[PDB]
Amino acid sequence: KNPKSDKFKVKRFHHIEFWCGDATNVARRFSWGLGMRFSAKSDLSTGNMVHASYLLTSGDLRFLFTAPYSPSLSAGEIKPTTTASIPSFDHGSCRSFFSSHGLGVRAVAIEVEDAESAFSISVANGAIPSSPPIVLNEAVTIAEVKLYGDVVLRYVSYKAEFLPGFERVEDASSFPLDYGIRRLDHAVGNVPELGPALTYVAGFTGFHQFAEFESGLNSAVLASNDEMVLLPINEPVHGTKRKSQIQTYLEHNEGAGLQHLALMSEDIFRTLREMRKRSSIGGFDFMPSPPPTYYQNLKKRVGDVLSDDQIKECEELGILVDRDDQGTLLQIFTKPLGDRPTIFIEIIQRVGCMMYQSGGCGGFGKGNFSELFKSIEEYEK
Amino acid sequence: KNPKSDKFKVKRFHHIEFWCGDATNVARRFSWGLGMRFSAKSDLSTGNMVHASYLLTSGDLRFLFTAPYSPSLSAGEIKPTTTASIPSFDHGSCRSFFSSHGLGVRAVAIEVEDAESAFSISVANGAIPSSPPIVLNEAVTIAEVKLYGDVVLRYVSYKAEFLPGFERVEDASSFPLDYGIRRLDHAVGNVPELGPALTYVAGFTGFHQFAEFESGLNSAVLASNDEMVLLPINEPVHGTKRKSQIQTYLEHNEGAGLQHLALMSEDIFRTLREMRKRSSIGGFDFMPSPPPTYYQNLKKRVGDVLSDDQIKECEELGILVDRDDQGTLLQIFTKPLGDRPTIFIEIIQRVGCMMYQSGGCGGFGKGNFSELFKSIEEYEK
Ligand SMILES: Cc1c(C(=O)C2=C(O)CCCC2=O)ccc2c1n(Cc1ccccc1)c(=O)n2C
Ligand SMILES: Cc1c(C(=O)C2=C(O)CCCC2=O)ccc2c1n(Cc1ccccc1)c(=O)n2C
Ligand SMILES: [Co+2]
Ligand SMILES: [Co+2]
Repeated sequence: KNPKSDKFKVKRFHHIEFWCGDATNVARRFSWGLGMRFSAKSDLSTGNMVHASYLLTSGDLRFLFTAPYSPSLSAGEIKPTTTASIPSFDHGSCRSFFSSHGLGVRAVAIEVEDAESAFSISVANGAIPSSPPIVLNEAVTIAEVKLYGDVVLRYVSYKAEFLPGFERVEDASSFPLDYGIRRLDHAVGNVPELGPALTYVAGFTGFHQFAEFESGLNSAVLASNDEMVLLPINEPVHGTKRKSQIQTYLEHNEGAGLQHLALMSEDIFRTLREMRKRSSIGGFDFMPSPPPTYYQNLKKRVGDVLSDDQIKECEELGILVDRDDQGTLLQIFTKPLGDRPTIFIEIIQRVGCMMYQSGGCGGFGKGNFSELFKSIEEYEK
Repeated sequence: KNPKSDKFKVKRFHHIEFWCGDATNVARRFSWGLGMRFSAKSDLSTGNMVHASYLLTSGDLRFLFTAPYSPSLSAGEIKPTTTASIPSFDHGSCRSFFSSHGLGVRAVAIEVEDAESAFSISVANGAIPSSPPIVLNEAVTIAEVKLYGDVVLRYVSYKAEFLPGFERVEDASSFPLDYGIRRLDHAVGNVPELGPALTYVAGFTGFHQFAEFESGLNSAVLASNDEMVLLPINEPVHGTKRKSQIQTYLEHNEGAGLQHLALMSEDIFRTLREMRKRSSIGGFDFMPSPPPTYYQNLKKRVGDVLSDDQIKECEELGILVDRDDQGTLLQIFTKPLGDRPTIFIEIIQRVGCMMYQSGGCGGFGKGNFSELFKSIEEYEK
């Protein structure tokens, strides 16, 4: 059931911002590992004496990488006179974030009709404000509120290229990499207690629980009116035999934060061949593949949807497959993006629920827990 | 003239350590951009609850990338009980370094016969101690003293694979990249005043001035007995028309520190083709090429040494060429390795001074200042 109860008009995911110590090296690593192009920059070369920010793009997916310069470069400035292109940036806030969490997402940004309004209603409805609405070059409006831990939900709205004060990147320096990733599908939070986190976020957004159908976690998914903005949240399950990975996240991250980004590919086979090609030459590693007993049970579950040639292709690439009642999903998970066992990336492709494709089509793969356990026990014997 | 006056026996450059906020992303970027292989690791997977350290290797070149984990992982440990593989590491020291300087070299490490002795004599001879000598697993000894700014000279000696507590890297995860780089040739410091820096370092090492033959800098080179360890130092020249890059380093780095690493290639043409191939797909950019007026004057200067086919090859790759009285050098410079206009890398190849090749053969390219000015003025007209 979809109550369509957003308290303000929410369009789509707009970008994801990583807070870094060196934005250049993370950016060039993500670019190659994921096949994202260098699109825009705000840095010393553009008159930004405060922070270096580099934007990567694939399809509609926007990854922003930001690090602080020495505060001494802008010691003479004040907020009215700043050269920061993102006015919410704070040197001390950024340094404390990276040193507390390591590499991680600072902002999940969603486009909205009216950012100042979305901020006002949000804060009226329980949101802890993080950065008040600011109007950039009479063109774009930006506002921030707390989401969980040190992660903010960022509202951006346009009266009528990324943000003012960014420059488009030198096409000689900008190589058109592309491995098929097109857009952000969901962004997932880890918290110590799911109940109060859900109440708070649903409280100020109007987002509703997105319905779906003894290991790991309890989770629930918050969704906008058209279920195109999707913000799941996990909490750990204590007491089990095997330690909760959610609980391992919270230990190494020093508390709650963004756990994974799910990136939709238009061709999850091309994407996964291209990323796997580069795993050991600067790219990303993937979680261990499931045992062929898995793929030996996929015919009896999705053989309707995928040909035996296409299941074998899942087998070589290590792709996992789950099924809702309206659609099917193909998914795989990278190893953690940095030093700590915290944030990782998910690649997904959704098949079904054509009307455009409705959001969440197929769910989020919580069935793959049961099938992997079954598979593992099958393969053992 | 070579007084051969080292106060302790110095062998060769052993490794260079970068202090990072995320060692994984810097490491994977350097690996691809430079063609260095993943050799050893010390991290959570090896029982190191303190820091993540990843070693890249090309030839005899060792690049170590280290970042701190959350201090809460080792809150219960004490120095006697630490799980750090590098006992000199300090969480607070590392965080303060990265936040003061951004990405940069923390340690220039040289092998020596006796590390405890090298430390004792050094400190007896004016060296500010930084980490006392420590004996790792009865096998290796490690000691540190201050070099300049927050950079330390690290002594390592072996009684008889990198360091104890590192593991050799999974050969599946370890791809044999190689673009021809073989060893570290020199490591160069920027300081505000060259005189006191030279007096101090030469003071406790016994290193001697290495002789050579209105823009930029004043520099001088300290060298070991066999001139295989080479530690030049720059200071800025104020008052010029155009700002000193040395002075720009000191502003953005928040003081003195390591300015560039010169890496010897056995084939500077293969190396530069392979790095240039990857400049815009995650690798390194290079300083702007000199104008062809440069290469139109190289026949009259090194035509003895390089064929007209080989000068044209310099022309496509942007290689610079200088000449001492004993040998010739080919050199080029990358753009800064990270966000700040601070550290960069130099690729070099030396031709001449065969006896093995003596160190510094050809010098360090200070003649290319004059020739570039001449060239620029030539091309203008
Ligand atoms: C991350 C993930 C998902 C996933 O994305 C997902 C959502 O999007 C929202 C709803 C709930 C959910 O589970 C699905 C299946 C998975 C999986 N992981 C990695 C893993 C498991 C446990 C704790 C930390 C990390 C795994 O092994 N399987 C088999
Ligand atoms: C770094 C460098 C060197 C070089 O390596 C070198 C040493 O190894 C030790 C002795 C002195 C020395 O100069 C040679 C020529 C260069 C050069 N640079 C970049 C640059 C210039 C000015 C201030 C910052 C950076 C440039 O443009 N030319 C033409
Ligand atoms: Co997911
Ligand atoms: Co040099």
